[PDB]
Amino acid sequence: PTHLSVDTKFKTEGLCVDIPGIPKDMTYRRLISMMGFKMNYQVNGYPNMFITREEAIRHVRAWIGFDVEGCHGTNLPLQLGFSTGVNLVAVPTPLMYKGLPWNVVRIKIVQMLSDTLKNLSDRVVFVLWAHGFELTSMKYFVKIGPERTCCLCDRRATCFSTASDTYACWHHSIGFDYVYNPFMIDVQQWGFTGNLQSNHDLYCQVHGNAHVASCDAIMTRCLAVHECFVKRVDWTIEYPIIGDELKINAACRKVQHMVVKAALLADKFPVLHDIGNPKAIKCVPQADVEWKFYDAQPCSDKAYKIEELFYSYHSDKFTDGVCLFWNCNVDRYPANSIVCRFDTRVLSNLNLPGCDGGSLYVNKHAFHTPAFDKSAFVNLKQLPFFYYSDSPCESHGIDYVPLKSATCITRCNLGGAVCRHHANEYRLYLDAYNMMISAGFSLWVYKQFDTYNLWNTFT
Ligand SMILES: COc1ccc2[nH]cc(CN(C)C)c2c1
Ligand SMILES: [Zn+2]
Ligand SMILES: [Zn+2]
Ligand SMILES: [Zn+2]
Repeated sequence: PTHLSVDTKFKTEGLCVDIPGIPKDMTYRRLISMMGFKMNYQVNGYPNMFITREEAIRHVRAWIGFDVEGCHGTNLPLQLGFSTGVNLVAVPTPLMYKGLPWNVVRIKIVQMLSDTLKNLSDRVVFVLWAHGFELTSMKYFVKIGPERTCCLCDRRATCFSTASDTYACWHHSIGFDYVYNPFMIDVQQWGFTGNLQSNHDLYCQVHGNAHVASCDAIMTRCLAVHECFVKRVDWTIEYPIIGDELKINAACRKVQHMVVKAALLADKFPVLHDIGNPKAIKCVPQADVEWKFYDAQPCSDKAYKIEELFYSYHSDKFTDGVCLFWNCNVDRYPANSIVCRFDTRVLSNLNLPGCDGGSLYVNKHAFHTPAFDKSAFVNLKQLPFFYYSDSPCESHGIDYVPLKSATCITRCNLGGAVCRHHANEYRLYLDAYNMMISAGFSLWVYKQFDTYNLWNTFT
């Protein structure tokens, strides 16, 4: 059970309005043949054009919703819509382009897919709600054959050039005109009742239907994301490294230790309530405080209601001490909290568009995160940058320039002059802090938090 067999059945009911008379008995093999393609009994790494739900999940970063709406079928012009918000018009002779022949439209499709997927995936997965036109229009922009490598690098081939007879990946396809060996999945095969809008609108209110091909392409990918990442959650799937994944995770650990440690020194809470990751360890292991853990898995649909996390009768008195919500999304945080909430609006290679305002954050694992809402932090304020260190001033073992900063809470800075060791550690921590903030994370803390209370922790 590795790939989707070509001898698997394909439900043709959704295709009979664009293709009337389509036989009820259909296999993927017969479908691909009908689409104008020949697999020629090729055991060269491309066993089927269509892929399984399991394979689609592993290749989520390659997902591009695709829809084709007839404007007027070799006689009539077609509207090609993609989840990128692009709308191209092909002639046979919400960015809306005018009518142009297939030879020029295929060039634009290559450029668009390459600019979208070069820093995301090694392929493309056309996410369909197949009705006919999208499948029968693929022979005009897709070429297939054995698995190949790029003519300028070692990545797999994703494009083909009829001008130079060569193959390229998304990084080196400038001037390329055919999509080489794409993948696709028909969401309609998963067994649904009713049309795309009825199913999409059951879960999402952010994507509307404007009756343009790209709106359907958007609702299609959004629905597929809901079914595989919102209602069904598999955190055992590993995702390859494509960016600053390691620096981001490392920074999150350094920032959490710093924030939680300084908070316990400034206000000296008797007890900390650790609400979140059931696998969690104390982020500040040498703290005087009482560490109480409460298990909560990452919510993928709606943010937890603070009433169901705390009430229904644990210290029970969460009001005593401080609550720590590190990536645990709740509707409204109590006033005595320390919070790290991911901002779903962040633009990055790790963050993919989500369902109902949420985003799919892919860093080692896929986490669909509910929509960012600034009203959840009414009882808190944003946590400002600060660097704290009780460690001794001792350099050990990189060229220096004296550091002058009001946010370097150290004994040397208290004494008037920042030592080389704390200036080195401050600059590194500020880099990790900036890395984390830029990745989309947001820090919030109780209103009474004041870094001025850290200066007397050295006497
Ligand atoms: C710790 O961060 C990551 C992020 C993405 C990753 N993909 C593969 C690995 C390897 N890991 C299992 C050690 C990974 C780690
Ligand atoms: Zn290449
Ligand atoms: Zn949606
Ligand atoms: Zn120092």
